[PDB]
Amino acid sequence: PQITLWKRPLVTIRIGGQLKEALLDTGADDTVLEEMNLPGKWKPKMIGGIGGFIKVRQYDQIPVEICGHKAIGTVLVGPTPVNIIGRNLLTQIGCTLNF
Amino acid sequence: PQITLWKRPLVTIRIGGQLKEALLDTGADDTVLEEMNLPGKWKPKMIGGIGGFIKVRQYDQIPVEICGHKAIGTVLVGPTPVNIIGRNLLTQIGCTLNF
Ligand SMILES: CC(C)(C)OC(=O)N[C@@H](Cc1ccccc1)[C@@H](O)C[N@@+](C)(Cc1ccccc1)NC(=O)c1ccccc1
Repeated sequence: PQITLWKRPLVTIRIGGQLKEALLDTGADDTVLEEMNLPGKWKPKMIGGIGGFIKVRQYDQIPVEICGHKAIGTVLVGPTPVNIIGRNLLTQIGCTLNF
Repeated sequence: PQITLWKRPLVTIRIGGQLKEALLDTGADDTVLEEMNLPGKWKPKMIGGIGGFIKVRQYDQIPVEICGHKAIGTVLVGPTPVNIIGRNLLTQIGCTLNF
């Protein structure tokens, strides 16, 4: 992976057998994804972003594929503009910032 | 830099004669700074994201120094809890995502 920023950093992910588009977003601590149905038990959570508070469903230990790299972790699902991959998963697959 | 993501990617920036800390953010299109007074003319704007929309003022042709590097361009000022360096400035300093 070398990704330059004249365009948004948008990738494909695979989750639950599904194919979605997501954004690699170094200023997000966490990963937040649009409304979907995922297996298992979930915890409610409120998260604050710059324009206010949103409400979320926490799922733990979920397998995702990002660009051919496999990861296992927490995913929050809720009312976000785009799909967001945050630092929790970016670190799993080996991502860094460079200059 | 090489910059890893175990924590938040905070750098030092200088604007005016001011010393600030700010986030390197590949998820941001634009550069969003905290409340300050700047030389020049500006226009208002509505920008949105997690939680909703804020109101902002657009300045053009601002010089900023970020980690030792010169950039020049557009900053948006308004009530953010955090200073974010977006892709408009990030490209000027040679910044890349790797993988
Ligand atoms: C999702 C969460 C809460 C984990 O992180 C963010 O929302 N991160 C912000 C930056 C930030 C950092 C620390 C505390 C609070 C906020 C951004 O990385 C999110 N981002 C880029 C999302 C986005 C992406 C594409 C288009 C729209 C929104 N920016 C914003 O949500 C945002 C909102 C209002 C104004 C400026 C930026």
